[PDB]
Amino acid sequence: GPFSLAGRTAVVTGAGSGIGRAIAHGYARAGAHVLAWGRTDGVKEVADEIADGGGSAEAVVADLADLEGAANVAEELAATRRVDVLVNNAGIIARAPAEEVSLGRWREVLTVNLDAAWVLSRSFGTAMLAHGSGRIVTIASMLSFQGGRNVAAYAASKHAVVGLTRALASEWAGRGVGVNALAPGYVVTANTAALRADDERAAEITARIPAGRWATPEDMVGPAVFLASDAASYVHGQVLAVDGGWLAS
Amino acid sequence: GPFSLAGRTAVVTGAGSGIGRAIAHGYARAGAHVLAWGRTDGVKEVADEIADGGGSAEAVVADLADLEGAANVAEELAATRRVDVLVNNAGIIARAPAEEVSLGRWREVLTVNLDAAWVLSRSFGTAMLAHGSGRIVTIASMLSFQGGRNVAAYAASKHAVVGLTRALASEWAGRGVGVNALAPGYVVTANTAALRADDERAAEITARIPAGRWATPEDMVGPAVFLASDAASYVHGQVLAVDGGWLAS
Amino acid sequence: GPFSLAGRTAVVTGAGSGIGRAIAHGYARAGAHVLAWGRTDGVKEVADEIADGGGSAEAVVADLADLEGAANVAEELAATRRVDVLVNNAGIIARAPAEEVSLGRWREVLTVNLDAAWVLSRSFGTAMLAHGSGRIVTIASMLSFQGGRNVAAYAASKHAVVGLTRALASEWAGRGVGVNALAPGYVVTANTAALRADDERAAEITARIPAGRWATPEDMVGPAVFLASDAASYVHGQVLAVDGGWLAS
Amino acid sequence: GPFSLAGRTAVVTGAGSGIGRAIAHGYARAGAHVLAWGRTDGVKEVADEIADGGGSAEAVVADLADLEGAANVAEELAATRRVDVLVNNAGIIARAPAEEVSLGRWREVLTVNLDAAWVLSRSFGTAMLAHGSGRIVTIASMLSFQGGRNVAAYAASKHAVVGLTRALASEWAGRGVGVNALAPGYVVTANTAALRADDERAAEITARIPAGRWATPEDMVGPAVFLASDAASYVHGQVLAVDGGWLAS
Ligand SMILES: NC(=O)c1ccc[n+]([C@@H]2O[C@H](COP(=O)([O-])OP(=O)(O)OC[C@H]3O[C@@H](n4cnc5c(N)ncnc54)[C@H](OP(=O)(O)O)[C@@H]3O)[C@@H](O)[C@H]2O)c1
Ligand SMILES: NC(=O)c1ccc[n+]([C@@H]2O[C@H](COP(=O)([O-])OP(=O)(O)OC[C@H]3O[C@@H](n4cnc5c(N)ncnc54)[C@H](OP(=O)(O)O)[C@@H]3O)[C@@H](O)[C@H]2O)c1
Ligand SMILES: NC(=O)c1ccc[n+]([C@@H]2O[C@H](COP(=O)([O-])OP(=O)(O)OC[C@H]3O[C@@H](n4cnc5c(N)ncnc54)[C@H](OP(=O)(O)O)[C@@H]3O)[C@@H](O)[C@H]2O)c1
Ligand SMILES: NC(=O)c1ccc[n+]([C@@H]2O[C@H](COP(=O)([O-])OP(=O)(O)OC[C@H]3O[C@@H](n4cnc5c(N)ncnc54)[C@H](OP(=O)(O)O)[C@@H]3O)[C@@H](O)[C@H]2O)c1
Repeated sequence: GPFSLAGRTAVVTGAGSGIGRAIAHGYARAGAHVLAWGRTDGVKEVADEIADGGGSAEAVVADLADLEGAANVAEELAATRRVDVLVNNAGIIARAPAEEVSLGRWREVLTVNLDAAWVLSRSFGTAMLAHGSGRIVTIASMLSFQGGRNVAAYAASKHAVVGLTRALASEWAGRGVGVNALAPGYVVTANTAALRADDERAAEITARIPAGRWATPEDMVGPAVFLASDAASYVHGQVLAVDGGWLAS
Repeated sequence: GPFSLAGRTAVVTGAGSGIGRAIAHGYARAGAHVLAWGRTDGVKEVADEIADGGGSAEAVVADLADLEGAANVAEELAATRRVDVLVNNAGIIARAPAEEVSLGRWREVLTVNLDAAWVLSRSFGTAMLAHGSGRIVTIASMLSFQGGRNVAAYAASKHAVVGLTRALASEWAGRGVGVNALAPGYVVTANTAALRADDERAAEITARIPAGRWATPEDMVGPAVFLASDAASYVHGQVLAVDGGWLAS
Repeated sequence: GPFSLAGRTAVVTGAGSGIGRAIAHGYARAGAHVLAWGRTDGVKEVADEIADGGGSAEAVVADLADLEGAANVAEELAATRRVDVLVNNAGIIARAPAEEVSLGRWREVLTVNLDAAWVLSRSFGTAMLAHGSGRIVTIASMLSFQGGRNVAAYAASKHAVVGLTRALASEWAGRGVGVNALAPGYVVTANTAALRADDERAAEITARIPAGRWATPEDMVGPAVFLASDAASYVHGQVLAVDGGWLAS
Repeated sequence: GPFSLAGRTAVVTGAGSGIGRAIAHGYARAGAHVLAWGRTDGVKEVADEIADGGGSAEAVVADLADLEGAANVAEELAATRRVDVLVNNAGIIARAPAEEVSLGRWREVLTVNLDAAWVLSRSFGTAMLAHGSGRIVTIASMLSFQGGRNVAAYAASKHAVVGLTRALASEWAGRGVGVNALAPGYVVTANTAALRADDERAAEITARIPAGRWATPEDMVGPAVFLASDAASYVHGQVLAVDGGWLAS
């Protein structure tokens, strides 16, 4: 089908839990061979889950905070395999008023959210250019469009990956590489645990989401498959928000 | 299926040619019963094509420039059927320097591009609210985001339908009606024949499109099906550009 | 100075009260001769206020709901005077759930908010093109970017004037006519009386505005003068939001 | 005066040439005491120009590529003065296809364009919060909104500073610190010399600019003064494009 990922090989970062894990499973169900990339061996679980369900997968363990090491691993893979799809999902958020953010903490967020996404995009994207086709989907955020509260480095980094998306689409679309972003709204995962623990804040958020409910990681799967599939072949340099109407509120 | 329209009934306006015709066909292939709505009997041919192609379709003939008439037809269809999906595709464009635009010509563009989309959205949308479920997809444009040249009324109308998309999503998402837009880039259709008449203007446009080619109507089908399907159930109030990277250039 | 409007003649619509009245006064203080355009004779008051303060002004009474009449008046003026600046401020908002909006009420909002702005822009803009310079500033809205609640026609119309702004800037910037928009956030005026009367809604809004306070009409003056002045001579087709940070929240 | 900077102290980075130099001068003319911050002693010349031009200015020499050093300098200046305005203008650009971009070159761009703006904003901003008042204006770019060509790191960095602008505005507006950005279009400066080296590339750009001309650094001054003045006191979290209509084309 036009929505099929049969015959593709997809790398999905931060595949150990949350949105990444759901996308890894979803891609496998869609027919892709999945490289689940994670920071710890716990991603081997996911690879096993996929296998035990009839799917095709394997684990990659490499800490994206280590850019040099990440680049080595990605280049190895890009050369060793025909990777058709990259999903830049790994990300971290640090909540603290701007005045209190140390340079170290600012850089830590930017390293994983932006720099690593760049390193992987460059590595796998360069091989995609050589094969005449590929897709790269980066997980963005509501904070790719808005400032939020107490997450300045996060907001900067999430705006940044949208710039990276547009730049790479501009340069690479004509050579068969489709680069886009998927911006989740408010999703029930570990990254929002502290947020949801604040009853008042969580109620404020919920009241504002037009759909009236937070997302599950599964809500991100349909759109992630779409963006990696033939069905999105003329879609380039876009950010598709999956946010229950948040950006319209 | 996550991307299936099996069991749905869809109304597609401007279904007689170009983008609407392609969407009508694609929706039928995805399992929808299609009500092909057009201004002339030409749309009966489309329903017939879909028919002996193995699909399910009927034709609706009604001039969207007649809003009172359009409302009557939409309301009756909404009351005698269960219409799950509406695609607002009918649109016209008038090219002329803004200084030369008569009020009548301004009005003619807004009536079809904006007012008619409103009347149909209100009519089918009201019934969707009662059924607890539905999707509305409006065909926007690059000129929903930029000014272009010699198309002031068109740009105004295409920004306006994005505003409408956002307003209805904000109001209706929480009641199960998913309202979104699809913004085509430059597409080979009767609507751009006058534009492409000038080979130099055409090539100038192509040079600017990152993908290096104009779209065909078929390029709009995958995204149109996605936005009407279960895979997009948390997508609300969004404008998905299908534009070969234009907006990123 | 670069921020001076000395020697200019400015038309300001909806100048009888609120944002328009404050802009009329502000422009006069900046040195412009002001044509205060209103729906009723109450705008003669404003013209008198300006005069009694040492400024230069006069009243224009013409109901913008009457497009034909508006066009006659604007064309008369455009030919009779050297109008350097037009501020399209007149506007109406009608709050009601979308399902309940009649076609008549939809059209009423679009007529004043969009059609009239177009008629005046075309009339005065055409004369500006002939004189080799001019500015047009249209009052937009937060609902030029977002859907809001219970104001679908308003949102459509306010998105639309942003399209009109971009289109006219695209066509006319090179011939000396600077066309831009000013998008107010939440302002204490008659148009928000019903909103502010709802204690809970008003508190919701206030909590969301980062600056922590609603705007006064006076908050719009500095930006309106800026956009009409030599200081903004390379600013074209932009929407400057004056919103206390609303769009960043 | 609504547009006066009389009695203010302003720090302008990259003040040695181009846009920064022009802003330094314009701020001085508007009555500000200017701290012209540059990487080399060249900026002492600027302070001297301002001086015998009748203005008030000092020079600060500090390489923004050295973030630990930049932080020390900014913190000391913030503690020993009352700095009312910060203009983050220092920026660099590196042109090269993304496939050819080394991690070091990527980092060099982000360090100056993003990280340094962060360090200074945090340093001066913290003191502004304590004084209950301040303005921060960051120089963004067209590539804060589009991908451009052969400038992936630059586009990422310029989107990022918009994210930062929005985050700080969201957090700080309610405490009297107005944080905004100014996005120049194509400007005749050393930063675009390599671009303009090719007369055909230059003319191609000009053809696309609605205003029909590239900007000069002086085109940025009026908007820069506006954003730092009382006239913009309700403007928060905004990016004002000064681009001859580029973004509308
Ligand atoms: N949840 C939301 O509402 C929301 C909204 C907007 C955007 N997003 C984005 O969506 C993405 C998915 O995250 P999530 O929501 O699903 O939260 P999550 O599952 O709880 O955590 C995200 C994943 O990133 C991984 N990761 C972090 N640093 C890594 C590193 N240096 N190397 C390799 N992997 C690393 C985590 O693995 P480890 O735990 O082992 O470190 C984890 O698997 C993130 O980029 C996030 O920013 C989420
Ligand atoms: N082509 C592009 O590059 C582009 C870009 C952005 C958006 N769009 C939009 O895509 C949509 C489809 O246009 P198209 O490109 O596919 O060209 P098209 O082949 O001419 O499609 C437009 C259709 O609208 C129908 N229509 C016009 N007025 C009508 C009315 N009063 N009542 C009922 N139907 C009416 C036309 O039917 P009749 O032939 O009988 O009049 C025609 O079938 C439009 O909204 C258009 O604005 C196109
Ligand atoms: N207040 C906000 O928060 C906000 C936010 C976004 C945008 N805006 C826009 O800012 C603009 C200013 O309005 P406002 O806030 O200052 O409210 P307002 O002063 O209470 O009312 C606006 C003005 O529009 C005039 N007007 C309406 N219809 C007219 C017509 N057919 N012909 C001539 N004049 C007409 C009104 O005059 P009459 O009363 O005599 O009819 C009135 O003077 C509006 O376009 C509004 O949409 C306001
Ligand atoms: N020109 C355009 O079309 C355009 C468009 C959008 C944005 N911008 C932005 O406008 C700003 C100004 O650039 P410009 O156009 O005026 O060209 P410019 O004349 O080269 O200005 C850039 C300045 O940044 C300074 N700088 C670079 N690295 C520095 C460092 N590590 N520490 C301290 N200062 C440093 C440079 O000083 P040195 O000479 O000593 O290195 C230079 O004076 C930049 O942010 C730029 O990205 C320009």
